[PDB]
Amino acid sequence: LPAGNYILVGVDIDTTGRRLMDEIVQLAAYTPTDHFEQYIMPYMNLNPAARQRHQVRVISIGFYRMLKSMQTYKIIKSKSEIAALKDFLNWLEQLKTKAGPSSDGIVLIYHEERKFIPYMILESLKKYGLLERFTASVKSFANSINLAKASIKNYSLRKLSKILSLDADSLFDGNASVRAKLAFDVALQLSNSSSEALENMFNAIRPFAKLVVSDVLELDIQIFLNYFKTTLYHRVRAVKFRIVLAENGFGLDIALQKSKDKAELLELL
Amino acid sequence: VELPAGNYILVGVDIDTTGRRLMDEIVQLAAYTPTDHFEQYIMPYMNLNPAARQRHQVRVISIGFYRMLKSMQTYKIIKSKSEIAALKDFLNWLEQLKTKAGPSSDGIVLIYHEERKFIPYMILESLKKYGLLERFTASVKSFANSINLAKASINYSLRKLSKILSLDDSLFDGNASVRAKLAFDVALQLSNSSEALENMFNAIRPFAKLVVSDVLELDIQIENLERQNSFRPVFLNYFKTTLYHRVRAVKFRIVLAENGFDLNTLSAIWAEEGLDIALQSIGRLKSKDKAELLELLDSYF
Repeated sequence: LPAGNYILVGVDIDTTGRRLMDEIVQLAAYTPTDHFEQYIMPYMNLNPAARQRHQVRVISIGFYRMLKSMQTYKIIKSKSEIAALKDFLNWLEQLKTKAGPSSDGIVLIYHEERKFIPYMILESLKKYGLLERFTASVKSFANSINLAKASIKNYSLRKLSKILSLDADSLFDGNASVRAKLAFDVALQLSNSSSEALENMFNAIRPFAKLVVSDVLELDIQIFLNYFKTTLYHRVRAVKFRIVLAENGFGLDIALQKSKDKAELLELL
Repeated sequence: VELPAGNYILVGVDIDTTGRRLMDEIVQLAAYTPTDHFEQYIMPYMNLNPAARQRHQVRVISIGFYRMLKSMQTYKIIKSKSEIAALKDFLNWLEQLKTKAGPSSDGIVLIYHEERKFIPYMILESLKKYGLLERFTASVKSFANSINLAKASINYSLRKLSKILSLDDSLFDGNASVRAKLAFDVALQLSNSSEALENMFNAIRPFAKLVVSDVLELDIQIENLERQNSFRPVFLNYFKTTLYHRVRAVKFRIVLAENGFDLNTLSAIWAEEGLDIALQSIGRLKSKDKAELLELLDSYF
């Protein structure tokens, strides 16, 4: 990443799962001067692990689906994914505009062990053909988990929070808006240890900064055993079984409703 | 008559939806010509109201936590796509259709058939969501309601016309692909009472609206809807009595809005006692206040 006058924004997302084929439920961004968050209505419902992590679930009142916070048991207002991304893109542009012509874009800062957040956001932008507009405002993604390891993998955003006393019973780390802020605050105090303090932060984040194009490239690349030995009839079907299961993201009988052999072989374990 | 003369391709078109309001979703998109046809089911974010399930014999189910479409005729899962993907499929189909007509063709006229204008508005609003509307107008030049021919040649619903023209059956007219073909064939027969398509075009041309015209109408329909989407009629009696009711009236209209609850949304839920759950999930609404809202919302129906 080349040097210059960049804006720093912490980002994180709540999702229905940890796979690329899963969906975004919340998109959150933070700066000390401005913050953005929007809940998004997903196609699918949240699995048990997703409801546990974000404490949000989809409920149905007949035809009407809605997000409900498990904390307050109240309704979360939400938008479509496309609608929220436009709101996100409009918000990012205001940030760059507010910095003047001198600003050379925005650097999004996230904090996680496995690279996932940037891929999901980019995959959704490439979904609706909004990547070009995004490139105008944002110039790089940068993982901040590296600074922790450098100044101390197995450095959870929750653990660091306790160290710097940023943790609060009032703040739930399952919410993306909290993690976006904590990603920033953690990256702020460690980069240092007002205006001047931020200057130190860019320089500390530069090494781990990656160009958007680099991720878009890494995104594309990221995007029945016993049967293969016996005979041809079995071999063709196993490849069919491996492909069909993989596409759908892999009650057993109901989904299939021939395929019982898959169920018996799936019953086999 | 605003459609200029030219070498246009006639394509019948229709859609399946979760409802009959502009804020609803397209479940299936269908387009027909005698030589080529297009159909694609689309997963909605919400579900289908009982009317939609009844009309199209399609519904959403939940296997585990995944949602997916299901046929109420065959009881088999209906493979579907995202809307943006189905539209990119549509445009490609419309574009290769225009290519096969040579450089002489001046574009495509989409033919739909209905008494209440709806189809063109929905398809445009969907294209608008993704900025695909500019690309759409490269292949398509007009939407045209062919119901006008029926009034002249003989309400005149596409089902009523199917029976009068003996076009009816095994084909279920709750499927968009069927109605697309029927819209096309109805108009073609009436226009004739190569040479066959010339008569068809000459007949629909007077009712063929330019895309721009319908986009302008769409914005008016949207504006009229959002004006029509008010709680003012429900809280009319609150303003006549006193200030106490006046303030609480506005207070109620506010709470509902913060939770994405419109009158059409709440009206729909009652039609499909369910209000209680809808009102219970509302935050910053006190228990005693809820009882009043339910009483008020159960009334007015």
